[PDB]
Amino acid sequence: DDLLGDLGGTARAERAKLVEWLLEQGITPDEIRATNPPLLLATRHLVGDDGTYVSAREISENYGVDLELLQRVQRAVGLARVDDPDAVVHMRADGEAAARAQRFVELGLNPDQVVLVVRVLAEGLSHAAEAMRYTALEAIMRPGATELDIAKGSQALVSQIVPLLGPMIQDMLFMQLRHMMETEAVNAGERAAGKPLPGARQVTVAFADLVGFTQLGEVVSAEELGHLAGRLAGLARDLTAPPVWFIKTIGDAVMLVCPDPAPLLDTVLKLVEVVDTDNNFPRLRAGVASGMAVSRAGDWFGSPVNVASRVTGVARPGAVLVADSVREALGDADGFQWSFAGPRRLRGIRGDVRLFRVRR
Amino acid sequence: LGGTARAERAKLVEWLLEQGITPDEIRATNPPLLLATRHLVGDDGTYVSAREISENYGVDLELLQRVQRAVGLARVDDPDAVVHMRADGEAAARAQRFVELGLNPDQVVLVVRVLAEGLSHAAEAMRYTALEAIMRPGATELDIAKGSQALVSQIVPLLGPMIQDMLFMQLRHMMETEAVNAGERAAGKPLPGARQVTVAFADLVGFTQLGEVVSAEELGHLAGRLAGLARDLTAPPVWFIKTIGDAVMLVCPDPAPLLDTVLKLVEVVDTDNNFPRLRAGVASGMAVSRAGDWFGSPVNVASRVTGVARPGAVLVADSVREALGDAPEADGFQWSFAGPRRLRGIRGDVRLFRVRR
Ligand SMILES: [Ca+2]
Ligand SMILES: [Ca+2]
Ligand SMILES: [Ca+2]
Ligand SMILES: [Ca+2]
Repeated sequence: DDLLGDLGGTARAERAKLVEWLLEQGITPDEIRATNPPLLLATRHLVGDDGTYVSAREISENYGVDLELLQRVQRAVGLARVDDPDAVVHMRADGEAAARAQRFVELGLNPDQVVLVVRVLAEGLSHAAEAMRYTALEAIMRPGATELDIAKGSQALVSQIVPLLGPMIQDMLFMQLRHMMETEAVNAGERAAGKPLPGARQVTVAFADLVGFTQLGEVVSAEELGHLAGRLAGLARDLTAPPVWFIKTIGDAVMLVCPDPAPLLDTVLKLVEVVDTDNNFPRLRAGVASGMAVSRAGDWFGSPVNVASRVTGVARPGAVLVADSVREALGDADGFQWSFAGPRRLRGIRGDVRLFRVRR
Repeated sequence: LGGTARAERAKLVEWLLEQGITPDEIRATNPPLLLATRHLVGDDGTYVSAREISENYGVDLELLQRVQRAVGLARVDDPDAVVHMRADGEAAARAQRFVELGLNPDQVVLVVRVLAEGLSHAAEAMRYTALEAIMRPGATELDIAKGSQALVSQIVPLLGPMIQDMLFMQLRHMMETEAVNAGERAAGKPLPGARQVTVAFADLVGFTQLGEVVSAEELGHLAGRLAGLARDLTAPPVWFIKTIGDAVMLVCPDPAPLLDTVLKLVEVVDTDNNFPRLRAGVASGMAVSRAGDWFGSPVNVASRVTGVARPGAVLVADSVREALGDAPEADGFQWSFAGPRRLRGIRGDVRLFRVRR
């Protein structure tokens, strides 16, 4: 009764039924009063929120971790900055989970490199968390849903989802670690032989990447790039015909590979053009490179992949830049026109790459 | 191979053999420094088609192929072709469980896409960390192989659990945000203990002034630098609340000093050109504090205002202008109408101004 606040009307009646449901599962009046509103009081347990708080000093003492590094991790993960180590502010679970990060430093990694990776993860996970919010809201916030409908629906859904997230995360991480190490193996294997690898094949490789701003100079947001990536893939798939291979969509970019450069430069140019004419998209840029590369599990690795990716990064919006390797590999009668973009030093590569801007 | 770059190989090959690597493996894949590592990251040399995965796991084939495409795996039109690694096929099969729980497939795919992207940037930053640990002065290939083996054996298993911990922290935050939001709706007004604050977010863009893309390693570094600058510049009564990836959050009882701090922060980032430009969004109103952080309407408005702010710009809600009170002692701010009139997830029309010194 005192657990209904200043509420009246539909809202007050909805709250009373929520409190009843909470009280009868064993949540105490004090807990309900301490949590305004108590809508997710039952649901938040499932993600580790027990309504308890901890000081940085207590975490340091109990878990035997460095206090200064703990605070550096706590802040890098996105927790509130607390300058007083004795102040009981942070949620207990947040403090305990930050403590687990010292292990990476005990096993010999620099505290600075650990912190950097945590920052990157935090950025990425903030985008993933937002998509997860929408997904969950669509399922729970049905029309007319009352506070009790929401409390119960969200509790039921979250209880089933939580056991699935751990395994999913590791699986997606591992997928990326495999790709990253396969890229690395092929790198060193190309540089030891100097020349081709076994299985290798002459390919022309292009990445076509959406730029992160509109023509007016606005920022194309992260959730909008998610939706546009799927639209870029549909489009690349429609314009892509043999002998052009549409390999994969990564981020807001598509990867195309071809034995021969002519039909590919052609497909990339067409692709940049229909994006330019569709006002839903920000502009597209593309980088192209030719050479010897090997394929594992349907993907392509090697120098032309490395070069194409870096050349895509330095291309201006609406522009198709190509390494000299691509124009040399063009043989006969073509109708592209070429401007010399100049020699350019690219980040992961050494031998200054000569670039050409390409147009119909 | 003959001499001193050969006794080098001797060391490696003998070790590789003792790591359970077979003679055939040692050449079916040339210079073999990382063979002993594949099994620890889920690669056992097995490969399965989309259809065989569909019936191994009893899942829908079309949805499976869609999730596989969304995560950034090679596109395979033929469902009977054996192309993907098994582990890659199986990870995609987990997606149907979320759908069977009542989640929209379109949105599951979308979650999967955004998470794959976030984790690819994480892996790139991990590549440099690993290369810094392993590649030490005078490193022979055996050194590099043993180094990789220890790293992947001891460190990699801690990564999944660490990323789940990071995600749960943010899911805890989210649930507080959604509770406070529902609380405001039900009451039709701010909640008990609510305080009058001005909130600002300052966000780095994904590109520098010339349109180039910031790498993942560079992103982590710059985010740390922004955190440092915000720390240097934020003094009482302004509070530096947190850094979430590449954005900082400032909160203050009074709008004038917060606004002065935000402007200064954007200015300074605009003098070093290694930084992408900074942009900021500001709102004023009532908010509740939990765990050092702030929750409520002005936090949600300022966040969405930052999202529509242009590079180099501080965009403020009308709420801030009213909070300054058209009798402000401290007001050497220039005001121009700007920005959109609508914001995603925020009820009515909204009035925005660009502020400069
Ligand atoms: Ca309890
Ligand atoms: Ca982009
Ligand atoms: Ca940003
Ligand atoms: Ca951000």
